[PDB]
Amino acid sequence: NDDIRQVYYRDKGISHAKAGRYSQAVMLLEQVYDADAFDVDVALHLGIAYVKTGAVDRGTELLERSLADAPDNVKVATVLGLTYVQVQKYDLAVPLLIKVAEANPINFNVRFRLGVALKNLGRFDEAIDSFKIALGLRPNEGKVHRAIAFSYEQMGRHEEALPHFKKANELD
Repeated sequence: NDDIRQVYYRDKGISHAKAGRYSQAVMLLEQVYDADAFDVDVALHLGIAYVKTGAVDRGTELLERSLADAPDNVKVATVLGLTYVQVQKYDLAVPLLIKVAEANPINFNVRFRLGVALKNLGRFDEAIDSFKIALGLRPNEGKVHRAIAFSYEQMGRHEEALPHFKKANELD
C-alpha cells in the first residue's frame, strides 16, 4: 500500500526540513500534509519550508495553526517566533522566543533574534540583557556588539556603548 509509502515521504520530508533541504521538504511534505487529519510535525516542518522557499503567507498560516494545535511545542514556537521576526511582527515574536530561550539556553540565534525584536520595540534594557547572553555564547559576534552598542546609545549609556563599538570595529 500507499500508507507505508506515505509514512516514508513524511519522515524523509521532515528530515529534509531539519537538514535545511527546504525545497525538497516542500516537495515531499505537500504530498502528505492533510488539513482534516492534522499532524503537527508535518505542519511545522512544511510550514518553515514554505517560509524559506518564499511562500511566506502560506507558511506563517501553517505555523499559526500548529501553534493553535500544540501550544507548548517548543519546535513550533521556534520556527514561528523566528518567522515573526523575519516579517517584523516583533510583538508576536517576543513571547515565543522567550519560551524557546528558556528551554534551549545555548541556542544563539534565538537569543539574538529575541534581542533584535526587543530592540525594535524600544525595550532597550531587555534587549541589552539578551545581547549580553548572546555574547557569552559567542564573544566575537560583531553583529551583537553593534546591536548592543546601539541599544546602550539609545538609552544615553555612552560609557557602556563605547567598548562595544570599538569591538564591532575590531571585528570588521
